[PDB]
Amino acid sequence: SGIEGRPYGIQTLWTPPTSNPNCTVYTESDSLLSLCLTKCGAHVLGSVSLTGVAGTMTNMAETSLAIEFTFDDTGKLLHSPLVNNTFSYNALAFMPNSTLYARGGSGEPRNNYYVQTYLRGNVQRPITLTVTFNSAATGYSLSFKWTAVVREKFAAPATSFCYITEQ
Amino acid sequence: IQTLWTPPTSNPNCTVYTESDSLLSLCLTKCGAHVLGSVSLTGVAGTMTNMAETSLAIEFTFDDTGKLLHSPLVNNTFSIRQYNALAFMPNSTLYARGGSGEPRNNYYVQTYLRGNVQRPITLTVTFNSAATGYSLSFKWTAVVREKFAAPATSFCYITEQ
Amino acid sequence: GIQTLWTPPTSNPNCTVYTESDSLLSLCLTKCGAHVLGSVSLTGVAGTMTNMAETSLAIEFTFDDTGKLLHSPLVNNTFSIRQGDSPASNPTYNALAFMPNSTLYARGGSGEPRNNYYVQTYLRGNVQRPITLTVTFNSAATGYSLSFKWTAVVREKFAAPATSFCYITEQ
Ligand SMILES: CO[C@]1(C(=O)O)C[C@H](O)[C@@H](NC(C)=O)[C@H]([C@H](O)[C@H](O)CO)O1
Ligand SMILES: CO[C@]1(C(=O)O)C[C@H](O)[C@@H](NC(C)=O)[C@H]([C@H](O)[C@H](O)CO)O1
Ligand SMILES: N[C@@H](CCC(=O)O)C(=O)O
Repeated sequence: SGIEGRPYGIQTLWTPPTSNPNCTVYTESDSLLSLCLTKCGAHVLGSVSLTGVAGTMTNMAETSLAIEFTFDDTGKLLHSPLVNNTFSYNALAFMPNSTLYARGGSGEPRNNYYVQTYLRGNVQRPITLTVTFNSAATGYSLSFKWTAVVREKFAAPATSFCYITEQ
Repeated sequence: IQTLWTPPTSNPNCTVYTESDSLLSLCLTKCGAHVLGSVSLTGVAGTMTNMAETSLAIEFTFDDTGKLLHSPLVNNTFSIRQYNALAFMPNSTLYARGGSGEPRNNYYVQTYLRGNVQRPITLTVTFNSAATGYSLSFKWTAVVREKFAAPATSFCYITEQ
Repeated sequence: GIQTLWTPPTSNPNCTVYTESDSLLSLCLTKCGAHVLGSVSLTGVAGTMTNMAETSLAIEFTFDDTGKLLHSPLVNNTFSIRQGDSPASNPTYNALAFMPNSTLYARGGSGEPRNNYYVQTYLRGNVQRPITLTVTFNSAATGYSLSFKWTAVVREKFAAPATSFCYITEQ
């Protein structure tokens, strides 16, 4: 399964650790994504990183890259960039709170969490990760947008973020 | 009890300059000896939408039992989500009282004013600046004659108990 | 009940970077599901830590393949479970539940971007002196490790403010 849930009853939702690409940004299996969401009271503590492995991911054409995990209003996964687009518990306990992070609110500052990091861990390549909560007009979502450098390989190091949950 | 928060809301709940001029989110969740905290602050009325100063500070102060004494919230809404208060207070050995100036009492966050990439700002979260009891202080950079809004951010500190 | 590995909060130097007890380190790791939430800060107290000779400073905690601590910069290696989190004498715990995942953060992988977590902060909290903390997972070729490297300013005191980071665990 692409996203899997693990007990403390479910306390972790993650992409299982892998040594191989598990994600499709531009072409199939072109990248290795880690995404892990763990519940701590009203918070989800999230970690994310994304390593380019093949194709355009190793020779970027654009100055940013975005992916999104979208869920319906019950918290069921609808879509993700994962090669294994599947899921295998109260899902709303992991969804971003829709009162605080209003649906369709990507333009609202409080729906966005900004992280400074460095492309490929190179300090001469500062980039910014924007994590957005509930950009989707219905249901729930988590969006990740990183800046990038054209004609260079993409890799975003380990990062983390936190949001308040729906339940 | 794992969470202390101001409950999620979409209407103003906070008073920085005038009553109910802003929407504050502050949530503290306990994970062992840590509190994981999140905060954001959105201006909605008055000077918060047309700033007069280039920084904005708010503070939550608590007594030596962990009871809230003062905050900028319009109503007494900082509460247990629907208990030992000291398990949520910043550790007073590591973060000495009256320690606003001590580096280890301060936690820095980089963000962007109104999420605008031309407006990088710093948030300084300070533990136990108060001379007695406990405190959490937040100070953000701002730009005069512009609206203030600080995006979602987070921080982490070690607890007293 | 055991959720925390730490060096205890103290007001006295507890750490040796260049000379014995020259610094005050805080390091605390708390488990939340498949994550560790970590906090760290480092304050120079004496000697070269108050008058730096180099432009970066690094310390490392190494562990064996069971998660047992092998080396650290702490005087007497005072890094263990938080007292009072269990009523049992000599409480047991799964140390691998605190170790950085070795599939995601491969051993000897310090050159791999996903093994590194970058934090911006300010030297001595002076906002004119931005510095970068690099936390590296499993740099060591064997066992597990957490490495911390801060940039520094020569001929000045070193102190890094409160910071935090997060990684996925082995178990
Ligand atoms: C003397 O100038 C400074 C410094 O060292 O650069 C300015 C800096 O903003 C300040 N840090 C904070 C968090 O206030 C620091 C501490 O007060 C001092 O290091 C404590 O000993 O003093
Ligand atoms: C070629 O130089 C660089 C790069 O890519 O810019 C420098 C950068 O500091 C380094 N990152 C780290 C964490 O060391 C990176 C990786 O080692 C390499 O990309 C992995 O394949 O190599
Ligand atoms: N120096 C502080 C107290 C000790 C500290 O902050 O470390 C004060 O003058 O209140």
